Amino acid sequence: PVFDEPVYTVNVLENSPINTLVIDLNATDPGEVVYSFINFVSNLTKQMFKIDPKTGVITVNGVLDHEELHIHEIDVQAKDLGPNSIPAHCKVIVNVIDINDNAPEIKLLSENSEMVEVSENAPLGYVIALVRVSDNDSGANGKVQCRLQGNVPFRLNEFESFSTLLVDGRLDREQRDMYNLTILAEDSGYPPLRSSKSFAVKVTDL
Ligand SMILES: [Ca+2]
Ligand SMILES: [Ca+2]
Ligand SMILES: [Ca+2]
Ligand SMILES: [Ca+2]
Repeated sequence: PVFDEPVYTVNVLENSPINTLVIDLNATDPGEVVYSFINFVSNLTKQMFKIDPKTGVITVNGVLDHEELHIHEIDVQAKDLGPNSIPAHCKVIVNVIDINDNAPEIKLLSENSEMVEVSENAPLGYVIALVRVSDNDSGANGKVQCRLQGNVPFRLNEFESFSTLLVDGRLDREQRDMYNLTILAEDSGYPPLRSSKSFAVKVTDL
């Protein structure tokens, strides 16, 4: 036998259903030849794909997760039931294509994820905390954007790779003691997924 091509590359959606076709291989024609995997660069690759020993059809066999692994290399052979008979080999590269299956995570940089205080004497601009928003997806699906909600005497400041929670108002512990702030976040995949974190700011005099 001889595979039509030496190397094949196929795209497959992440989260593809079990039994999704990946590729139908061919190393003969008009059969007694036996298609099999002989190697699996990652050992994870072994649960993700099955192949029909008779037709050489590879199908999805477990849950394909882009965030777990992007790209699979499989080595396939074809061998006739034969007393003496050499195998044909090919490589099958499976690109697992990322979809937006991950909402944005919103992280506060403080020593606690709500316990977060300030002094009313802090001026216009005092960075009280740092927020980091992440998304495990790639590309647009993973580009995130966020925004403080309600209106309140703070504001977020937009940097590449992080945001800073400032004061934007005269504070005094007497007029307003606690606050409840909400951060809303949205990624740029389709459909856009979105996430939000509500967290407390307690004010002090010192
Ligand atoms: Ca075939
Ligand atoms: Ca995933
Ligand atoms: Ca994804
Ligand atoms: Ca996402």
